[PDB]
Amino acid sequence: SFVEMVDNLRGKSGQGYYVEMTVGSPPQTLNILVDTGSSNFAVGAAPHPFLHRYYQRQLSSTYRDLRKGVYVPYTQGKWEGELGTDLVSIPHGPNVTVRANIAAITESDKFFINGSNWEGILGLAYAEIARPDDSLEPFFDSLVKQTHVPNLFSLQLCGASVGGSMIIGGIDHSLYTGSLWYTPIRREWYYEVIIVRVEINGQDLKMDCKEYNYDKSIVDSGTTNLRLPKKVFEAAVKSIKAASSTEKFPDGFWLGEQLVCWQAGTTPWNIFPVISLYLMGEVTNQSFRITILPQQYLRPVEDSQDDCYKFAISQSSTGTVMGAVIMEGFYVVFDRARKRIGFAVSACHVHDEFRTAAVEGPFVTLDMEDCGY
Ligand SMILES: CCCc1cc(CNC[C@@H](O)[C@@H]2C[C@H](C)CCCCCCOCC(=O)N(C)[C@@H](C)C(=O)N2)n[nH]1
Repeated sequence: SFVEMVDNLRGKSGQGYYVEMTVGSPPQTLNILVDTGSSNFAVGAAPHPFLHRYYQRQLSSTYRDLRKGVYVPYTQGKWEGELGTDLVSIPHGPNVTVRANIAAITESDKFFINGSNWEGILGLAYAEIARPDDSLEPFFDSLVKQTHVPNLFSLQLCGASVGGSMIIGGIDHSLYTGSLWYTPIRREWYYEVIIVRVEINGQDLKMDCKEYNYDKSIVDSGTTNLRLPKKVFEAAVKSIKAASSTEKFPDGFWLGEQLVCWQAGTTPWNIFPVISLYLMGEVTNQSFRITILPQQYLRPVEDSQDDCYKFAISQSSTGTVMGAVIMEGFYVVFDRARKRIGFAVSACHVHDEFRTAAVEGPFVTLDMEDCGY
């Protein structure tokens, strides 16, 4: 039944993926960013320079005011607003209508993006990280309780402006090739996973695997970059520098600040390494790996005809984040019902002429529990 939802995501590179929703009676139409790294459903509800439209509570007969305040500070950007409920639908989703919590955003700082074309956010993680506290039932929890939609969804994010699919309630088998590989959701707050091994161009980073998950590892469609803990970031960048030392880059390129540009079609893909992340498997001493190409972590940006890119691996102090750059080209199943996350090569996967992004296993990996922090 899922063909209806295929290709229901749009977006600009670096600006997230959104799906179309309606809120209120009569339905008000809004483009809503899909974020697996937060748990609040919130929409613009007041004029803003960057908003093309917004939720108008006064015009919805089914709007109910909860008369509680709310704010969410993300890793970057934040908003505050008023809690309420209203009827919500997803036109290119399941044919259902749910009464859901909505945060009507009244003030924001570094949240809305100039010309981004979305006006709100759909936090698909668990109640445990919802603001103001875990009693605000997240949207997807409301969907499963009030309807027959099965308790899972999948994300196919495609690279470059960009599009993809969010299959709500199941898995669409025409969206991926090969097998799905599953990793346990370590704890139901973020979508937390355990990275057990890291390789760059086949060479093991040889760190205590706890460093990869310090203090957590999450799968986050609302973050653009692969973000790494300080110690792991340094090892990775030192390794990517040595692999690409045939050319010289400003020390501000490795910090994500400056671009790098090449004459179009002359991007030296072969001098940047592939990165392999090994994730804990479903059986004892078993793992699998995802391999990332430079076409994923060198994110294309707008300028000439030179091809320009920003380095989309950045340093973190709140753990590893497998952002949109990692998820591009994979089909990712958020199997909440079975507390696991599946990866497979997407139908829109990233490959150059000599290397290919992959999802391969099984691997044997010893002492995987020691990798949790
Ligand atoms: C109450 C939860 C608190 C909590 C969750 C997280 C982890 N998950 C973070 C994501 O929810 C947000 C979501 C975004 C703010 C949504 C708007 C921007 C969309 C694309 C822009 O991409 C830039 C980027 O990568 N941003 C901004 C990240 C650093 C970032 O903060 N992303 N930390 N804290």
